[PDB]
Amino acid sequence: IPFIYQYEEKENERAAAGYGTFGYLITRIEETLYDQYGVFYELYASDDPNTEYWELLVEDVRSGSLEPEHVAYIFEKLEKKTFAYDEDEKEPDYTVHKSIRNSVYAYPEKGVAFARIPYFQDGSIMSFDCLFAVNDEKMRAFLEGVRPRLWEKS
Amino acid sequence: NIPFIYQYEEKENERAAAGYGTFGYLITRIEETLYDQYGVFYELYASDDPNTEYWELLVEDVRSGSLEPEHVAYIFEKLEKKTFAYDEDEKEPDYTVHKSIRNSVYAYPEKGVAFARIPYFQDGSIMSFDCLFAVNDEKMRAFLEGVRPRLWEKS
Amino acid sequence: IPFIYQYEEKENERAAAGYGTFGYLITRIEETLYDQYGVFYELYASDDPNTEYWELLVEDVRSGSLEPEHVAYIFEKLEKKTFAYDEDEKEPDYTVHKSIRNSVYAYPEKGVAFARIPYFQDGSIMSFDCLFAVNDEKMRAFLEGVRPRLWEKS
Amino acid sequence: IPFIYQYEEKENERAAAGYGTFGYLITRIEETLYDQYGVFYELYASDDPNTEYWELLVEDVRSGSLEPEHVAYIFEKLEKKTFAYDEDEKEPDYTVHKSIRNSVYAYPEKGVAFARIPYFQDGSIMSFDCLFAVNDEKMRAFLEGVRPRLWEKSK
Amino acid sequence: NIPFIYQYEEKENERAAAGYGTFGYLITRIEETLYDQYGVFYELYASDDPNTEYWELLVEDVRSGSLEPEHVAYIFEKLEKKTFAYDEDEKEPDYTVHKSIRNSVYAYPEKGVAFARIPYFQDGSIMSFDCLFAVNDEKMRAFLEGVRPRLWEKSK
Amino acid sequence: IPFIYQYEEKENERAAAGYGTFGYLITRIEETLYDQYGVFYELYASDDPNTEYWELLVEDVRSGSLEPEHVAYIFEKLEKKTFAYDEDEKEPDYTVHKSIRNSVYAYPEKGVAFARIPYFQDGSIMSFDCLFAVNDEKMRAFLEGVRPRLWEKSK
Amino acid sequence: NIPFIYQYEEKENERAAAGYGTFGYLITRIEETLYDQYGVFYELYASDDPNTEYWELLVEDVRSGSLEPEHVAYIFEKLEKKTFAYDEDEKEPDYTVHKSIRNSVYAYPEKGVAFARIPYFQDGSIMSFDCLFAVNDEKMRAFLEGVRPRLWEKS
Amino acid sequence: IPFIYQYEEKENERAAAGYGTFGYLITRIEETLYDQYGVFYELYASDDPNTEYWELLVEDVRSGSLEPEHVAYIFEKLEKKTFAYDEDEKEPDYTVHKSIRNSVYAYPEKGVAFARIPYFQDGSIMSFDCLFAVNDEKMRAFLEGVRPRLWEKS
Amino acid sequence: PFIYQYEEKENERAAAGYGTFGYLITRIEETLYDQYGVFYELYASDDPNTEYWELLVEDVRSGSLEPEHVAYIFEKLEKKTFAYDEDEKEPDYTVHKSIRNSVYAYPEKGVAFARIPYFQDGSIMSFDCLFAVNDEKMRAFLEGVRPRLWEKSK
Amino acid sequence: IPFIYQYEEKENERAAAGYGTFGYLITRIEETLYDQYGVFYELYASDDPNTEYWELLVEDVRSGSLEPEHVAYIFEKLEKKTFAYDEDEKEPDYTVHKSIRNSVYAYPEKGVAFARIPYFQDGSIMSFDCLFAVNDEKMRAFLEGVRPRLWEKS
Amino acid sequence: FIYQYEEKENERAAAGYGTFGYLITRIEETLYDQYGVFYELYASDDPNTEYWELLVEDVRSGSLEPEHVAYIFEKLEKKTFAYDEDEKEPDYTVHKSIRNSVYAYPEKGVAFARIPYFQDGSIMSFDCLFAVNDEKMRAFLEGVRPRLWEKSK
Amino acid sequence: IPFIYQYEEKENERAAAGYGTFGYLITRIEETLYDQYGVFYELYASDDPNTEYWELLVEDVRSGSLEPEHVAYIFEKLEKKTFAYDEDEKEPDYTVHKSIRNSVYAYPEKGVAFARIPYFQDGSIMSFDCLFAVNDEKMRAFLEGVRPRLWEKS
Repeated sequence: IPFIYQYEEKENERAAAGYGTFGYLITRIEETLYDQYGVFYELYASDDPNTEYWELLVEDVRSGSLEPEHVAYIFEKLEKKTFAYDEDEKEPDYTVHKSIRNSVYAYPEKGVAFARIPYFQDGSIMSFDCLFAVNDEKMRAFLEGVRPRLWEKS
Repeated sequence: NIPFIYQYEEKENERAAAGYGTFGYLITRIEETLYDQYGVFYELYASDDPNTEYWELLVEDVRSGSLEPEHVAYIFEKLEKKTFAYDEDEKEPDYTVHKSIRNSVYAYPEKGVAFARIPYFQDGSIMSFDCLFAVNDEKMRAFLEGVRPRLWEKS
Repeated sequence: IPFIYQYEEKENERAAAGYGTFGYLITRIEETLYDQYGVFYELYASDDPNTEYWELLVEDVRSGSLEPEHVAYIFEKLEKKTFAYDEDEKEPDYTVHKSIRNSVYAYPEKGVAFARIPYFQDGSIMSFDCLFAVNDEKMRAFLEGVRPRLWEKS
Repeated sequence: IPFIYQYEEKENERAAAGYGTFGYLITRIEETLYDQYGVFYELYASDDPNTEYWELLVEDVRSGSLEPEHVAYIFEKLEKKTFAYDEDEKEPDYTVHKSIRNSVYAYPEKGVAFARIPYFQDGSIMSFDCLFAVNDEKMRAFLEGVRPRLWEKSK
Repeated sequence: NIPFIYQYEEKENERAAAGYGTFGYLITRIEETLYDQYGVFYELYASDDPNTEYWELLVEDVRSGSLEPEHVAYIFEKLEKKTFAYDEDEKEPDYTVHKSIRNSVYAYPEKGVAFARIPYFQDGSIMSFDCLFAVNDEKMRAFLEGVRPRLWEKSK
Repeated sequence: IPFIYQYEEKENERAAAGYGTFGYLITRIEETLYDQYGVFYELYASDDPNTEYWELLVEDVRSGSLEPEHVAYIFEKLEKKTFAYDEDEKEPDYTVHKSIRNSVYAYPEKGVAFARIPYFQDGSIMSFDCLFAVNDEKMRAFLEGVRPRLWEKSK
Repeated sequence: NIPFIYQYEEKENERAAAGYGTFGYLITRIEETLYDQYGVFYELYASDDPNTEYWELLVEDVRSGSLEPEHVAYIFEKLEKKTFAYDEDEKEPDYTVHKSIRNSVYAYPEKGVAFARIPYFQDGSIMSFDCLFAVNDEKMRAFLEGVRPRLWEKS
Repeated sequence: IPFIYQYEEKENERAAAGYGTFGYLITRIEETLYDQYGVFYELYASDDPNTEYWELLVEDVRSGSLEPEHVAYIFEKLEKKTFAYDEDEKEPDYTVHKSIRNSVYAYPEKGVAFARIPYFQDGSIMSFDCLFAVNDEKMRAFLEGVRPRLWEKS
Repeated sequence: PFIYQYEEKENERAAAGYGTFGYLITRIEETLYDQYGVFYELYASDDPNTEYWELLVEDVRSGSLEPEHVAYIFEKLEKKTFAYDEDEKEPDYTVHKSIRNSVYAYPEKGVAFARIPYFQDGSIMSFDCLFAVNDEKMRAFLEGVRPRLWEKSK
Repeated sequence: IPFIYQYEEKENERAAAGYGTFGYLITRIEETLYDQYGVFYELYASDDPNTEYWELLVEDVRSGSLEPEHVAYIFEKLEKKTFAYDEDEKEPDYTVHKSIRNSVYAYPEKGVAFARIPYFQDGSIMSFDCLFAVNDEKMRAFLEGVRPRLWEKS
Repeated sequence: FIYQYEEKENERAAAGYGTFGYLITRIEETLYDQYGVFYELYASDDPNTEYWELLVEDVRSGSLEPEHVAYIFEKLEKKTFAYDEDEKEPDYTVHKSIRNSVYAYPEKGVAFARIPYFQDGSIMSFDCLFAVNDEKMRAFLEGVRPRLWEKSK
Repeated sequence: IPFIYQYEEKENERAAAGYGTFGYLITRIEETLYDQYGVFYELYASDDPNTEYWELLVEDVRSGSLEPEHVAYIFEKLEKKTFAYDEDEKEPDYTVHKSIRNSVYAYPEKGVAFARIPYFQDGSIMSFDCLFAVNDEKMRAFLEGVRPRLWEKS
């Protein structure tokens, strides 16, 4: 019945750790997706653990494919463009494309969107891999369509 | 009278427990919300649950549209609200889309138990506390006793 | 002769980190023990690495023994009760008892008190194992009794 | 559907952690190059994992080349010169050149700029390798020239 | 005349060195208090002593009730003021309950040496700066000379 | 074309972590070296990975040589003296000298100043190995003289 | 016709695989022993079973004196013929002496299956193969189906 | 001019380690494939570190596909059939299939043969992954056809 | 048919280590019969349990007449030993009979112990074997371990 | 002064282990190159730890280059062909080329020969990297042209 | 019983015990012939280090205390040195080899032998300890720690 | 009092494994050194854990220094020459010299000989670093001069 801890918290201490940044960014990404397309997008994965559709996004931006449509940049002074030169790679590639990290990339055809949101920690720049969809059935179309898109490339 | 080197009297602002502000806010609000929906008082039985089996079963039931799981509420407004089962690691393919487990307050009402995967940002990466709630101890004991046969049912 | 560093101390910046939380809890534990048991309890192990008599406490709370007495809860909105179910157990235990973490237990006859103080750091919630006692010889009697109690119960 | 969390995000609490310094530094780098070269460079790499063209940069500055031009120093009281003494190296090179870390170097004809931004983390001093460029074709030519320049260096 | 990217002149509050404020407040008062007990000015000779032998011998002496290690003070009030030496893993335990090594200032007044295992909190757990004090260099060396003589004398 | 994050960052957010102490300390170490030696000194390594000439310093202070000279102590209440005992070594060294950490040591003839700045990561007492010099040829002459000095120590 | 460096030609002994002789002798003799006891042909299906569930079912059945499993024979003469279930770690001290699992062949003649945990010497400590047998796969499929219902009643 | 070690050794210690076992098995598999299909086969991969086309053979024999054909069993007293029950997967997969290990399987029209040869070492029984083919032309098509079926199956 | 068609000679049928193990176990059983008149049999071949093995070394160290020293396994290996553990602050100078390379027996309890030395790796390790007259003598002995552990503790 | 070990090591026991096989293969390889190139080749690396000139060889055979010439196969029943497929690699390659393992290759103008001698250890199949050269100048010339060759493909 | 192969007497041989038995028998035989008393094994691979260090230092300091009895292997090292590159203060004393040698403290009734063996090629050493009677062994172990204290002074 | 082990070893069974080849190599190296320098060399380090003077041997051989003199080669078909190429080192040496491994060298004035005997174990070529000398005083002088040489070269 008695409680050792009787400290009265200030309301600011009830704030979550970092949810303000994530919230403002998610709100503005959804808002801008609507600004361009007029649709109500929604978050579906916070730190996406799946790589196949993300490597597919990378390939589609590199090849200058039609519908992988850059929407906006997350942070202004982080990288706006990037290259694909890996010194380890046996045969180098020199494609200079727009940045995957720090950019919002929407497939409006498949009603889906992707985000690679930077954040600073441990003396390095790290990436939140977020996934967006205006409605469930379109997301369900994209996830179904991932393996077909691979089969054509294969 | 033996003396003390550290003669500074620490302040009340400096007695604040690290992390308990947000955790207490969220647990109290989950308690209040569960009371508003199911007119009963739930209380914490686990803070971060090392066990996974019944947690797995909650996910499996929400995936298979099972009746007993019920989605009480969402924890964070701008965080995830749905999720998918697609695991590229697994050879077997499933593409089912359901509501989220993380950021979701759930309740088995007949069984008298409640589940929550409270998200939190630590070192950037998103992690979750698996919190388990119950009304009375007999309800929780019945749930734990029935969890292990449900595995037989699935298998 | 001279010194390179020449910055004053407001003494606001002279305060130790973590002692404020530890001091409030330790003092309120000692106070709460006085209100219930009118005698003075003192810290003897801040983070007791000895797991044997802590194991014995948990089994006594499982068994329903009246020897351990639940004096108070440490945090209001942390676990007030727990269970002994673990997947890995070949023979499962379903006993639901009061929590060990977030609780203070005092053996009144032996003059010894246990406090498993929760703390949120990094990955999860973790627990300080603090051990209190009224006088030195009661502590000695408890420790010598530990190992007999260990092999009597088995 | 209501939400469990209801706290009000403040405008000071909406800030990103550590971006204000990285952005400030990057902005001041881009402002410095324009005040000296009349053209707009942009960030094409933040923390650069690639090493080969960075080692060609340090080789150029060590070798008294005029190809990289020192533009500015990032921090005033950090290292402003350096040397190349490794005890494990059997034959020591004692060359004293200008700093690579804490310095911004530029290849004006190639259109590519280099920056090694220092920072303090868990004690030790580390560095972000930043890479700048006027335009994409400037970058593609630089990347295409890295391995050829290495072939000449080995010849 | 080379430009500088970083142009931010800091207020005085943020040139502060983290941790030195607590350490300095502690060291000053340890030296101050060690004057009132033994009337001698004291000085730091090891800030985080990495050697273990003579610190281990301090525990044996306090465990034995030896008259020479004398308890100057406790560092933090609400931390441990006593401790014990039971080891579950040790095949034959020792149940001695003495005064806490951590959180205490102990001084060998004749040898002109003082020991301080200062507590501090890092990553949750409680950790201890082992700080070594002395009055002058010749006494310190004399004590340092005495470690191995004092070490195997006890074995007898 | 547009930007998602649009916080009007306040000027305080432009500060860099750890620089305030480094800038103040490096500036004052420089000021001190001019006052007692009449020459301007500058940083050549902020955290020196090298160990050989740093080890030579401690033997010069341990042997009371003219070669080093104790300019000042960096922190008031940290070690102003130290000792060289190591339990693991069979043959002991009981020499008590002055502190390497918390001290500024200058070779006034060679124009090279050493500083081992202590810092608290809160976790422990760690040290930055800074190296100062007046000019590049004085530095080059020191780096070359290290190994002949080491060969003389061998005899 | 191109050359080959290895013109050496193998003794017929070197054709022999390492370890198969002992494993084959045992499998042959275990089969023959199952053939003489139950008059039917029993054959191998698992050579080192990675599945623990139906093997720990076997242990408890033997421990509980259950009539369901029968003990066909012993692998080795001077190895263990009996055993106990005492685990110092367990707070529940079990003092039951039953026939050994290792060095023993067990069989459920009802279900048309046979169990053999064959002991082998390697690197000092004794280790064991867990080999599974069955008359025909039609019999085995029912047993594999039957594992989960039996594991259920214990739950 | 001189040499320290002057020991003369004839053909008897010129033996390589383990090749005698590998040679006898490889020679007989090739010969047995010749008697069944009339076409000389040859080894192209010894211990195939790749996994995905070997999963195909696993699924084919289990799924009762007539793509594989059982050429022979390698060892007489090792397993001739196996099963797929595993604790991790909630799916029981009680399917009783012919053994992948200890069996030589060949896709005769595709000209590619498989063999998971077994060996006893480290106590545990382990398996080589030898891959046989007749001509380099068919082999190239097989590798290029392996990536389709992974995307086709899903 | 079967790829492998080499017929084993009988020498290849043998098992590594069992020949020595069987010889030693047989002769231990023979030696115990010809001293105590009762047939002993193996109940554990490499006992992982340690509680009653520790009690045996102390009974031998205490000069206790409870355990009876029956035989030595290897002629020229150790026949005496000491417990000097430099790690401990208390050096023990007690010279007791060797646990390793010896066969002990509790005739009343009907249980025997053997620490059989084997030369493998570099160092010398040991098999710890348990023997017993019958099942009930074993069960009674096994249950007496926890009582005797309580006495030595107090 | 005496000697404890009075056993004169027996003649059969004096030979070393592995040199008989290694000596056979090197002697046969050297002889093989003498007929094929009319010059004496000699060993310069017995277990070559270097990777750069070995990774260039496999690319040379892969590319169909005319510089490297196949001399002989080491073991008859091991691989005589292989493929460069790595399912891990994002850049797929399905080339079927001659085997580097089990083969002796030579750069006859450059005066350097390579041999990847296969051996069986602890189950898996492994390789000895052996390098031959006609004279030191040839070796110094090959070594000085390795790194320029590496930057040529990029 | 499943396994019915009857092992030959040669098959019953225990690996390693032949060499260990030969070496132990010869060491004890030499000890008897030189000092007239029967020595016997008290440690076969002594995990302890202190008194072994005492032997090494007694030979390094050329004390007349330990007597060199024998060399175990003819072609292995008969001499050795104490240079350790990692030790800052280097001792260049060249003493006789501890490994490959049998040394005895004849009054103290104790013998030491560091027998070399080759495993994975690399040469390692079995430390073996011998004594005439248990009481002499007790006395030696008793004096071990005071010997360290004396070296400390 | 009894002994369980009742098998009497034969003389072949007494063999210390490895001492035969090691003894042949040491005896032959000693004899060759006697024949070349008319003096008697003797082993002073069996498996030298020290690296400094061996690195100095490598330096002197690389620079053709007159002080080390090649005495013999250990194995006939092993490498007689070697190179000093390391990809890991940014600036590389291409020098081709006589092999340190498989060779016996000797500093004839210092009275100290070096040998690096190769051996084949578990699929790897490894090296016993053996040190030889005529008298202890010359060995002492060499060890004393080690560090001087070390910073003489630098």
